[PDB]
Amino acid sequence: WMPAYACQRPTPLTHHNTGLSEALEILAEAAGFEGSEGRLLTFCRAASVLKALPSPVTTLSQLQGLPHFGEHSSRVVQELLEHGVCEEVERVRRSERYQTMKLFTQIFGVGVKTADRWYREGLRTLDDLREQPQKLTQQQKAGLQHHQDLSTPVLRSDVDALQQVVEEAVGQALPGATVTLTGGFRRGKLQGHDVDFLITHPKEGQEAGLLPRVMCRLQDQGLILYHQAFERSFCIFRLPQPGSWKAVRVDLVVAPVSQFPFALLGWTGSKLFQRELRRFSRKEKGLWLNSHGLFDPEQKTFFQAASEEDIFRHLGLEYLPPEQRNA
DNA sequence: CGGCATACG
DNA sequence: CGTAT
DNA sequence: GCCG
Ligand SMILES: [Mg+2]
Ligand SMILES: [Mg+2]
Ligand code: NA
Repeated sequence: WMPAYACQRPTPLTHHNTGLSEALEILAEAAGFEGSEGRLLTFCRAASVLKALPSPVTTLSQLQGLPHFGEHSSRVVQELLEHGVCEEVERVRRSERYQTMKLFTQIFGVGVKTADRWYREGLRTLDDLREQPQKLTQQQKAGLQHHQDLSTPVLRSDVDALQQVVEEAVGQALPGATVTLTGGFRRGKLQGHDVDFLITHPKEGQEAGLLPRVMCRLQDQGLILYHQAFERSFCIFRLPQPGSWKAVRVDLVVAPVSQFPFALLGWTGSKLFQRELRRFSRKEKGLWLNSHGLFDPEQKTFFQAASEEDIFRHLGLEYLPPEQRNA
């Protein structure tokens, strides 16, 4: 009943196995901190299966036949069901490695490889990194300076304000250009760690060179605390607050209208959903999918899409609205 | 055992 | 290397 | 870690 790919089943934002999925995603995260991408994927997939179930898992037998549940993930669920706690998961939670790798990788500009190297050098805290800025990039200096604000969840109320100011700058950079909210908020999330916008123009070609014009105007308005021709911009915005302001991460992306459906789909996520979707496309349909298009390698042609619905149809998948892509 | 998504800055 | 879903 |  439960299909093997996450793109084949609706996954709502809230579900009936929150505790179980959160435990497996701890192990997925820890696997990533050790470079085990395969293990991370299995744990992520197993967690997502539980998100797609219609009711709580209460007995171990209810895992039989579910894809991506083998000896390891089943044993985690078993201990949680019997004792409300999984020893392996708790061991990871309190490990010095896990805590520090999580703290470091959540810095903007710091990846697993950088965090791992710093950990091997004996570094453990944010103040450790501040004491030696000689080893920090300009991006990492920005992420570290703003780390506190960036750890504060972005609210849906904040998003509307940002979209307004982005549209204002986009409108002056290219009259007629549109701004579309993507990312987790388009999937219905009420909070997020950043805001994701997709920019296009209904006249193919007019979007060329647009993002530098948008960025220059945003900076001149004093709204850019940090930014790097280009089509993706990873910014830190100055977001007004009552009597003050806070730093917020904002991603801006431009696509020509011909590619807009593919870019909307990819940037709406979830991350797991897109990986599963591209995996499904290649392995089950022999088609190559990315945020630019869908390629048939046999005929050497690109599928034209006018909508996300078109893309699901060309992949033989039932359509899923953004709110059901929370894999 | 091979594979595990796929881009851009 | 970082970033993004 | 799990699937095919
Ligand atoms: Mg986001
Ligand atoms: Mg983002
Ligand atoms: Na990071």
